[PDB]
Amino acid sequence: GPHMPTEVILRGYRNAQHQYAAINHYEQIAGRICEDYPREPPVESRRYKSELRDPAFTHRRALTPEERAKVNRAMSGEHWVKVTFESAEAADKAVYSSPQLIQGHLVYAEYYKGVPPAQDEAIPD
Repeated sequence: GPHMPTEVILRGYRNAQHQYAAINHYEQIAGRICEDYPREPPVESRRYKSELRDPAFTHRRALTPEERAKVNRAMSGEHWVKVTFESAEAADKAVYSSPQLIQGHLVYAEYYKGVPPAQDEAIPD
């Protein structure tokens, strides 16, 4: 069925330096995450961050209007991040798979319900 971008909270990782691992792992197991967050550890620099979208400056995937609207609703804390899966099916896989063990922490995936998590906290396994 037609892809409808679907927002999910990923939460419980050790600290903000572990956000990349939550995103990489859940993207790999569930499907594309539309945000341009890092998927590599911040142990050393890898890539320049740019918010340009002009194709004279980037040939990275152009977001659809529906994807862009949700990606622009950026939300995160120290131990959580809101992501936009490209489809409802991907979001459902993430939620079914939750929690996942990521660098010694249980990282939960929950549908976004209009509010941030009440607690911004790590969940050591």
